[PDB]
Amino acid sequence: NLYFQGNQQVGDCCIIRVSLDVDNGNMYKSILVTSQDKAPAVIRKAMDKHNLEEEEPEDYELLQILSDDRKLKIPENANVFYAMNSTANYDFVLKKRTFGVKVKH
Amino acid sequence: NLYFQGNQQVGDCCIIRVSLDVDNGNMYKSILVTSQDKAPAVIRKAMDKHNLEEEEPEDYELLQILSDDRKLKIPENANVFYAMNSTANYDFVLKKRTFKVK
Repeated sequence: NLYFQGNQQVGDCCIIRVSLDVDNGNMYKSILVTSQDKAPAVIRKAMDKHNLEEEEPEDYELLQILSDDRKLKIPENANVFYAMNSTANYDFVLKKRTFGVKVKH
Repeated sequence: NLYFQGNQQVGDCCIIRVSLDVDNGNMYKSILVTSQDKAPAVIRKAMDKHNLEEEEPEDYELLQILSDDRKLKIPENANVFYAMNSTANYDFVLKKRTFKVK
């Protein structure tokens, strides 16, 4: 079996696939998303599976892969189970943000 | 001596310091900027010194560090010697660029 983690005793949930660009490609790990889960709880689970223990969830974002050219950003503190496109591919990318500095463009 | 590279035979230049976030910190390397160098040529020199040979200059950008909370983005194909703030610190950061997100 695959091992998963969740902070819910009972109810609806889904298994998604979370990608990370590593070793000149993309490694996908399966992640449990409970109906109550917001983006940071899902990011921590994905980081644990991708062995990013010394890193922080605040430095990453979750984007649902709609197609090869389209991505859907999951807001920083949105409920994943409802913000995601439930009829589209349950494939996501864990992306490091490019961030308290004023940048003159 | 420090070693540098440049595609100019004669004329004015400046030595800038280019930072890369690596090994829980920021390593700075000194980079030669000739009066004729545009951002891609400077980025390639910074990448060589920071050992990013397997990476591409199109994936990075230069930002001049004006202060701890102020930065000046050098446009992708701007002449660095002229786009930079000439009176500010010649300290820069080599940063991975941010890229159809709905």
